[PDB]
Amino acid sequence: EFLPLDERAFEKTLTPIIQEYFEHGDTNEVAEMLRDLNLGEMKSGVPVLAVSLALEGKASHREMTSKLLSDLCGTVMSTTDVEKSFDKLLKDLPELALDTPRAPQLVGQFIARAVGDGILCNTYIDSYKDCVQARAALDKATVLLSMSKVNHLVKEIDMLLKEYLLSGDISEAEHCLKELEVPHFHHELVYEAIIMVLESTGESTFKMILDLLKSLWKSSTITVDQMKRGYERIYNEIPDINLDVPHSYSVLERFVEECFQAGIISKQLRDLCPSR
Repeated sequence: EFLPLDERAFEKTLTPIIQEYFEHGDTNEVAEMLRDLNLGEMKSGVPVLAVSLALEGKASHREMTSKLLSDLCGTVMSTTDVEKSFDKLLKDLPELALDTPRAPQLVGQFIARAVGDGILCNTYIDSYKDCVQARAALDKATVLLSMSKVNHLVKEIDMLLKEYLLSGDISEAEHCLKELEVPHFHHELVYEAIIMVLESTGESTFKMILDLLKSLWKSSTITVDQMKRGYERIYNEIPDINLDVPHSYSVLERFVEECFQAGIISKQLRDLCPSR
């Protein structure tokens, strides 16, 4: 452990290096600067500082931090340093949550992405042993990783939806949805969401998808246009989907009717659904 004096000199020196990186994005520049600082056993403090700085910053700063961790590991910092970082990050989680209410989830994202970059191991989560917040972070990591087993936007929607089907958390799906900031492309969520409902087996996904759409409509998240666009896309492709996914029309017209009866689509949208 270190004295609060040396912890302050560390923060003071490193904050403008990290805060600047967020601005120039040059990972190599940071690498060189950290080399000249000749950090001893306080190397593991770099990912701790960078993550907590990122948490308090723009959404883009979190991705940038992940890249930084991946790049710095195996050059100026070992995997042991990185592991020690995430250990403390999970300990300081309740105090990080004070400044960033969603810290658990975002630390989950940091972990999963660290495992994906190979700077954390895939056995790190399972080998961790109080504190609900800490468990929240690990649970987010697991879900993100296991689900992870071009259309970048659709890929984000796919994962958003898959996560929602696993947890059933409307709020998490809605929040994470906005985070994407794509108001004129929510028709992509609707379309993709419906596809899952037709491809599903059992009345489980159907009911889930329906719930989500109802919630997202009432909270003014998915405007009429986006919502209408999504349905029109399905109605356009259903003669084809029918050919590959047995009884697609029957599922679709049950779904469209449920949505109309719940009052989330107009009579026009309902009526425009092909009967065949």
